[PDB]
Amino acid sequence: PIVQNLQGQMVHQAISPRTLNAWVKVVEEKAFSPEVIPMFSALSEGATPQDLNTMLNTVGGHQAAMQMLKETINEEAAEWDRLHPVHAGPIAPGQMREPRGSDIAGTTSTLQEQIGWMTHNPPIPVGEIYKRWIILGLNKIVRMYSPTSILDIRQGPKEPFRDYVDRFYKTLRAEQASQEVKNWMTETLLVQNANPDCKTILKALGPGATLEEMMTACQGV
Amino acid sequence: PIVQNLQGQMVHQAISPRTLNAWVKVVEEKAFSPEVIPMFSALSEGATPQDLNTMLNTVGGHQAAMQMLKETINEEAAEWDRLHPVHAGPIAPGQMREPRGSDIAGTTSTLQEQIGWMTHNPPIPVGEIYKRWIILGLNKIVRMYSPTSILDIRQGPKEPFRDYVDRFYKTLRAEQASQEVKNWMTETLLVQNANPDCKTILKALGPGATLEEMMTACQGV
Amino acid sequence: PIVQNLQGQMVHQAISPRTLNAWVKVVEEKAFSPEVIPMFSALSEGATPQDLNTMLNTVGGHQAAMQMLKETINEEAAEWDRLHPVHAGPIAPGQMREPRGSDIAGTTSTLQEQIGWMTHNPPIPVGEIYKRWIILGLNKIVRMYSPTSILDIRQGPKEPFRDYVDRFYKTLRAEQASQEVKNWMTETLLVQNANPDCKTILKALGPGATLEEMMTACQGV
Amino acid sequence: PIVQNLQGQMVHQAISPRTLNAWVKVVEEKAFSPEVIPMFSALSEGATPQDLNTMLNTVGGHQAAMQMLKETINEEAAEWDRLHPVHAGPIAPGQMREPRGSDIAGTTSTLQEQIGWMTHNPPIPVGEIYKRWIILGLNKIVRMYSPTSILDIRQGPKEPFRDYVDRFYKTLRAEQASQEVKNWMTETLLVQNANPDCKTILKALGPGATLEEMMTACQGV
Amino acid sequence: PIVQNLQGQMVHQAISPRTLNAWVKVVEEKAFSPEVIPMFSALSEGATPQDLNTMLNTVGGHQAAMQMLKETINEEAAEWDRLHPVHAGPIAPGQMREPRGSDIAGTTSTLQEQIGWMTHNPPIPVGEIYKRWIILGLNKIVRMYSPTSILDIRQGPKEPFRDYVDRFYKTLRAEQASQEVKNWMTETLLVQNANPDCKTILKALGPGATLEEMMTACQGV
Amino acid sequence: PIVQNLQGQMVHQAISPRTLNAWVKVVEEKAFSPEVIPMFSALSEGATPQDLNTMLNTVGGHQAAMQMLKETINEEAAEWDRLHPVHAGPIAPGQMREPRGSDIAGTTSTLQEQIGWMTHNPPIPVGEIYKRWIILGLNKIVRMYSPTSILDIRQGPKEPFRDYVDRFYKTLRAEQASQEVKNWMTETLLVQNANPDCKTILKALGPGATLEEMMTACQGV
Ligand SMILES: CSc1nnc([C@H](Cc2cc(F)cc(F)c2)NC(=O)Cc2c[nH]c3ccc(O)cc23)n1-c1ccc(C(C)(C)C)cc1
Ligand SMILES: CSc1nnc([C@H](Cc2cc(F)cc(F)c2)NC(=O)Cc2c[nH]c3ccc(O)cc23)n1-c1ccc(C(C)(C)C)cc1
Ligand SMILES: CSc1nnc([C@H](Cc2cc(F)cc(F)c2)NC(=O)Cc2c[nH]c3ccc(O)cc23)n1-c1ccc(C(C)(C)C)cc1
Ligand SMILES: CSc1nnc([C@H](Cc2cc(F)cc(F)c2)NC(=O)Cc2c[nH]c3ccc(O)cc23)n1-c1ccc(C(C)(C)C)cc1
Ligand SMILES: CSc1nnc([C@H](Cc2cc(F)cc(F)c2)NC(=O)Cc2c[nH]c3ccc(O)cc23)n1-c1ccc(C(C)(C)C)cc1
Ligand SMILES: CSc1nnc([C@H](Cc2cc(F)cc(F)c2)NC(=O)Cc2c[nH]c3ccc(O)cc23)n1-c1ccc(C(C)(C)C)cc1
Ligand SMILES: [Cl-]
Ligand SMILES: [Cl-]
Ligand SMILES: [Cl-]
Ligand SMILES: [Cl-]
Ligand SMILES: [Cl-]
Ligand SMILES: [Cl-]
Ligand SMILES: [Cl-]
Ligand SMILES: [Cl-]
Ligand SMILES: [Cl-]
Ligand SMILES: [Cl-]
Ligand SMILES: [Cl-]
Ligand SMILES: [Cl-]
Ligand SMILES: [Cl-]
Ligand SMILES: [Cl-]
Ligand SMILES: [Cl-]
Ligand SMILES: [Cl-]
Ligand SMILES: [Cl-]
Ligand SMILES: [Cl-]
Ligand SMILES: [Cl-]
Ligand SMILES: [Cl-]
Ligand SMILES: [Cl-]
Ligand SMILES: [Cl-]
Ligand SMILES: [Cl-]
Ligand SMILES: [Cl-]
Repeated sequence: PIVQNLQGQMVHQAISPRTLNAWVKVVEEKAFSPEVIPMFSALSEGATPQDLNTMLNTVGGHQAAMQMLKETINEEAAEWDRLHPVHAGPIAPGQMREPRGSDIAGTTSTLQEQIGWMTHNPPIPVGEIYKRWIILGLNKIVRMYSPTSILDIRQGPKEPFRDYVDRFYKTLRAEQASQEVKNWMTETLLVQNANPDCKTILKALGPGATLEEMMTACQGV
Repeated sequence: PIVQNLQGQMVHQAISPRTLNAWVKVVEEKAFSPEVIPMFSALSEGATPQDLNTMLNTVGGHQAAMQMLKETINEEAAEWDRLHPVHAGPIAPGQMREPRGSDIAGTTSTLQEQIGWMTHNPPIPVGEIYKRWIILGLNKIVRMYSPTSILDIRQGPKEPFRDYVDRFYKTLRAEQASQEVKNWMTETLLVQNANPDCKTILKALGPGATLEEMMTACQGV
Repeated sequence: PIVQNLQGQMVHQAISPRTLNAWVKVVEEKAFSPEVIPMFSALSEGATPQDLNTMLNTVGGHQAAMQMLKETINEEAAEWDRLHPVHAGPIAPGQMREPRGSDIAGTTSTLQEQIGWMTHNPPIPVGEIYKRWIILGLNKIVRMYSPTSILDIRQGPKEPFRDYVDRFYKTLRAEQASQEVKNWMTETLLVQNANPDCKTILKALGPGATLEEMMTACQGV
Repeated sequence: PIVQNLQGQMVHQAISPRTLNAWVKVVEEKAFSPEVIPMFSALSEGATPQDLNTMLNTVGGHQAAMQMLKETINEEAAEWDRLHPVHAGPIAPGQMREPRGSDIAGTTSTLQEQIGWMTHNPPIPVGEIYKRWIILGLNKIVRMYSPTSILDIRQGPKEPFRDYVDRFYKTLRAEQASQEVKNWMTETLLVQNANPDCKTILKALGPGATLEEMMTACQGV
Repeated sequence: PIVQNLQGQMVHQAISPRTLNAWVKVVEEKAFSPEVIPMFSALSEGATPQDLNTMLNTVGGHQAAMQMLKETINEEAAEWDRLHPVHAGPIAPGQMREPRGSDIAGTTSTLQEQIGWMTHNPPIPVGEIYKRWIILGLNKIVRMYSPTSILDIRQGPKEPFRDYVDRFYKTLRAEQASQEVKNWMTETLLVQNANPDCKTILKALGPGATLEEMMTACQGV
Repeated sequence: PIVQNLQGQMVHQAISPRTLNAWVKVVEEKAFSPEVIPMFSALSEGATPQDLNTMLNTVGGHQAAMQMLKETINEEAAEWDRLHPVHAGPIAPGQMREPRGSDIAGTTSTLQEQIGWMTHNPPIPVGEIYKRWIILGLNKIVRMYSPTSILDIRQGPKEPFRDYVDRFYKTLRAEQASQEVKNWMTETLLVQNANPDCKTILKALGPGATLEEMMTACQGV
């Protein structure tokens, strides 16, 4: 990775042994849970395309998800090549070539070119672009591996409201929907799918009720 | 995070693999105990909005508390926008735009803007403001998840005074009350709820008795 | 914490994740044994009031001792305010205000003020002053939680002298007494409370006998 | 290893105790699984020939693979000596001798010569060349130790498609074939070896079907 | 501790959390085995009197040995005060006072004075002097806690020579004797106390036989 | 140890707590296996004589091997003193004395002299010389502790060839023989000691057969 600074210039170091270990462990332990994506994002802070490819390569098993992840990278690289068509001509000294999708993914570029792209007067953040493409594929994998729908989340007749809200928002996290759709699920299904004893109490609170007030109201079931 | 210095300028680094691991572990182990908040505060020392969002994202489960935490952030961001109304105009070179609540929470701002806000001649500590908002929501979660009241804390007939004082102050820690209210509980309920054998001894000591003297007096029950 | 240097200027960093973890672990494992105090002192080397408060806040349970610790801090802060009466007047540029007990304890001061006090031409070591006050309270907690007296330490009829000396000096460590009192216990009770077979041998050695010579003499009981 | 920088010059450090430990552990745990190679590549980032030889030497057992690895290094060193024939003459001051295959492998060169080769105005990356030769031998070891063929990977009659795709791409990873051959296996054998119930559904999707769409289609077997 | 450098000046840091932990663990695990002393010496590399006192304070139990260790420190400090008599006079600016035994042990000196003594044009290594005194006391503790003599080490009738030599040199390590005495034990007792079958073979080899040749000769008992 | 650099000057630090721990652990776990020597070499990278002596001192038990190791050091130091006879005369300012074998082993030299020898215009690498002497003694210990000969390594009648080659090269690693002798064992005993079914197949392949081709040929026994 490359760690930035305020006065002077940055440095290029290797992915620390404990970063590699933590990434392998979280995949063995949690596989494709929604919280694995932020763990990957934080373990790959300041990573170059080579550093990001190194992380995905350390995954044993989960090969159907790794292949789906490559197909997503292909789509984002082919979209980049359509928006950014490279120009024919010899590259002048001082300046550097503009990157293609295969250079962002690390396939047709060198580590020196990646470092040179990320470290420039006008910076070319190829490490952040490739990471965005990977996280896109990882969110698809998470949504594909979720075995439930937010529509099936109903409160049990004797289940505490706090346990139902915990299962509600975990299920919503893995839903393939824009924020506006999720707000409609948040403001409609939570009360609509609560048990009859809770549902009546929540419906009396009205439209301005916070989650805190709703949880306080359904304490005695 | 950004680690400050005395002579020169600061540096911007990533959240270390062991900081991420310790935060995930303390949530699995202790969930919403009052001592988890200082652990979060110390693990997020010098954090930017992105670094703070990264920490909350690594939480698996506890989704009702995470949603309550978002609603608290919304309230503090809407209060910030009322106190600090942004001005219409093109931002001049050298200077930078004044932050909105959505920039402090990391939603409508970039990492570069967050670093630029925290590192300035007149500093804009967006990392500390967002952290204050998070700790506010975390204290509400702790108070909401406490299953007891300081009023129900009575000393057992054969329970050593030291064990009753340990249960008294743990229960008080999670109480939703200002310091003045807590001092009234400290100076009234401790002696009032002690067992008859202890209560008489503590009442003889009077008003100037320290906790140390009270604990020394109730040694032989 | 703030790590000092020889040529140049110091830096202000956060309490490392392993320092926080080691402190929580030693409290779960050993609670208020005399050796916990030096562990705290070494884990809080170069700490500011905020860093010291962070450490005490991470303690789960042991709330009677934490309250006793606050009352000790109150006494030392009120003694500081009596010895160091602050003066009324606007603080001049360049110079900084003189600290009160509530600034040393971190309650009515900011991290920037604490850093500014510890880093100055004439230094104001508020971090070391608060740490001294905490260690005072911790020694009171250790003495309060010791369940034995040095007077009750007698050697068993078949107990090896080495085991009796180990129990003697551990018990003396938690005694509330000045060094001069402890030397009188060291030079009087050790031989006086040894078993009759050992006591006679030690009494023949005389007044100039070292602990090494005493331990060598009582090898064969 | 040697960690590069942007402004100034690099430094030469030792292989950290945890890098050595992680490498020994991954060999005891996973032996010659395809994901061990990227772990080696990341643990040997910026390594000199001596640092790379140190890593292979720490392997206990797996001696048939270590001997096969030496024979591969011999072939790559003899190919280097054919492409790069050294010239007879005394080496001038300032300049340095051009490396032979035995200098790249660390046998007939010193650590100072390796550091001098990697750190130069026109750099001679002997550390990266030797690492390429090692990874070549490691890929041969992985292919030699794979106990299955991509041709034998058929879907079970009651086996979920996701489990069959996981076993398909793991088996393909260890296949000794160029990327073009692997694409023919990817576009031909996956559907051809699926169970009759899945095979019919996949064949209806056609030629433009992604892995994501194929996995979505075979959800209900 | 204080870590030295070549170009510039040194820095003063705290005893790392893992150094404190490793020291506590080796005492719980091995107590006063001869190999604990080098572990202490390496964990206290570059330590000041305060850092050395911090390490001994973290020892739980072993209080008879800790008291014996204080008495040894007293003897070395009183010997220092006899060899180095301090002079009466006000200390001039720039220069610093010459240390007493109580300043070397950290009792009547401050951390700043210890740093100032170790960092000077003519250096006063108080950290190394106190460490020498501690290691002296630790070697006495090791010799006092050894439960065997080199004279009692005889080879078993069916015991392999290698096992007898291992028990011989471990027992010699804890012997209270100068190097010349130990060489006489090495050149006399090893062969003299070997079993009759080995003793005859070793006696035929003569006076110039190495340990390697002796071990090779007694392979078949 | 002393970590070298490119622009400027090196630094002298202590052996890290985890380096000391890893060295003690590998000796408890593997004792004198051939792979322990490279672990020692990598854990002692950039070590001074004092740092190397510190490592050997941390070994509990294995005292016959530690004594054999001292006798080897004695031989290499007496050979150094024969090749490098020191000259009588007062050492001039600026220059430093030429080292004897007892200075290289750390017995008659100080840490400052060792640092001064390794850091010089014409460098005197006493740390590397002593390390070479130690590794010589360690290889003798490994050869002395090997309980088998390469001549006794025969393939089982039902044992897979891969398992026989693994046992062949592990046994050869601990053989006391020059590289030319080992090549004769590699090119003669491997095929000569294979089982009759394998031996015939390997003999048909001829003289140019690689280990990879030999292992591929004996797959079906
Ligand atoms: C020098 S560029 C680089 N270096 N390494 C990698 C990727 C890293 C990787 C990516 C991924 F999406 C999932 C992974 F599991 C691994 N490794 C791999 O393909 C190795 C691999 C993992 N399983 C397999 C199953 C079958 C197989 O035959 C190979 C593999 N790339 C890289 C290669 C191709 C691409 C495109 C997607 C653009 C075609 C991108 C990067
Ligand atoms: C680029 S800004 C950013 N990046 N990440 C985050 C927060 C981080 C987070 C915050 C929190 F209070 C609790 C969390 F668990 C996580 N992540 C999330 O929402 C992800 C998430 C966690 N569970 C869920 C259940 C349902 C769901 O659909 C999503 C989630 N934000 C962020 C987003 C919104 C907000 C407002 C509160 C202002 C609306 C603030 C920050
Ligand atoms: C921004 S200053 C600061 N920040 N944090 C702290 C202390 C840190 C702390 C101190 C202590 F002696 C024992 C502790 F366990 C914790 N935290 C606390 O009180 C939190 C706490 C721990 N259990 C409780 C049980 C009941 C309760 O209602 C609260 C708590 N202070 C701080 C507060 C007051 C004081 C005085 C003693 C001067 C009144 C000093 C510091
Ligand atoms: C100062 S150069 C250096 N330093 N160390 C090494 C290699 C490192 C190593 C390489 C490898 F491919 C596999 C290994 F297991 C180890 N160590 C070794 O041979 C030691 C070793 C491991 N098992 C053995 C079984 C039998 C035996 O008699 C010895 C060994 N070389 C090195 C030596 C030779 C070569 C050529 C391949 C060019 C002939 C290259 C490097
Ligand atoms: C600011 S100087 C300093 N700071 N801490 C220490 C020593 C550190 C220590 C030394 C030792 F030899 C053995 C130890 F276990 C601890 N701590 C202690 O005495 C605490 C201690 C450990 N068990 C005890 C049993 C009884 C008791 O009443 C106290 C204790 N000194 C220090 C004190 C005295 C001396 C002389 C030997 C010169 C009199 C030297 C240093
Ligand atoms: C300030 S020089 C230094 N500092 N420490 C050491 C060695 C380090 C050591 C070396 C070794 F080969 C094996 C070891 F186990 C330890 N320690 C030791 O002898 C301690 C030791 C380990 N077991 C023993 C059994 C009996 C005994 O009476 C002592 C010991 N030397 C050192 C001493 C002598 C020599 C010569 C070989 C030249 C005579 C070299 C260094
Ligand atoms: Cl690791
Ligand atoms: Cl509930
Ligand atoms: Cl979407
Ligand atoms: Cl609730
Ligand atoms: Cl970790
Ligand atoms: Cl009590
Ligand atoms: Cl409040
Ligand atoms: Cl009590
Ligand atoms: Cl940790
Ligand atoms: Cl005894
Ligand atoms: Cl006292
Ligand atoms: Cl004893
Ligand atoms: Cl390690
Ligand atoms: Cl499936
Ligand atoms: Cl190929
Ligand atoms: Cl699926
Ligand atoms: Cl630790
Ligand atoms: Cl033997
Ligand atoms: Cl002696
Ligand atoms: Cl032997
Ligand atoms: Cl450690
Ligand atoms: Cl085989
Ligand atoms: Cl040889
Ligand atoms: Cl094979």
